Amino acid sequence: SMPFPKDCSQAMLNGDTTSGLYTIYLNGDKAQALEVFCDMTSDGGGWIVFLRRKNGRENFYQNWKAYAAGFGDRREEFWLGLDNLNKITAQGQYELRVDLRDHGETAFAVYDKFSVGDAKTRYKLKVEGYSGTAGDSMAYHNGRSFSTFDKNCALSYKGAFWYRNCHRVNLMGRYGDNNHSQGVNWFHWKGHEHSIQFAEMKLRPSNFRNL
Repeated sequence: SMPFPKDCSQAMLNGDTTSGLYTIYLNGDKAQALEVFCDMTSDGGGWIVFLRRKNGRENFYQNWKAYAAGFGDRREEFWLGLDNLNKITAQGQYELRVDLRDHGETAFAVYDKFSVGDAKTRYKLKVEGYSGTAGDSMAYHNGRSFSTFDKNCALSYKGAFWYRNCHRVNLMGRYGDNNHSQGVNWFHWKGHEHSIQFAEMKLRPSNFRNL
């Protein structure tokens, strides 16, 4: 086992194959512990989950400081925090996976390269290298800074995202809201008038697949 694993791939390689809560250590530094939910089962496991939608119990219409820091219950609905995502994606080359489920149907999207910039970039999104079945709805958002109501698409739709004008992905939107563009949307799978019941975003090293 590795003593201060820096992501869920190094915690899974430590022999922990059950999904749940794990401690990771940013930059492998024992003074930078972060509790994360690891998905150890999807496509070989080793994923840090950073967004979960599943029941509408948590409020995702939150401000900049909340999106920077993280909020929620990591075993249920939560957002890991943009500062954490920047620090994790700075450790090496990471891939993004999105898992979606709605009324028994499932879809996914993977991006071979995924990073989140620092606060001076307003947590700029980078995604490249799509594969999947949900449709490449993140391409529209590539390169964009993050936006909240207090830093307007986030106000108009009462969510938060790397908005453009405004979105094809809205996974921090209003739970269960099928009004156009208001809900948990992945446009190229279910459009703008269907809020998705279950969604997770997660990341792991891109070289995991053959490490």
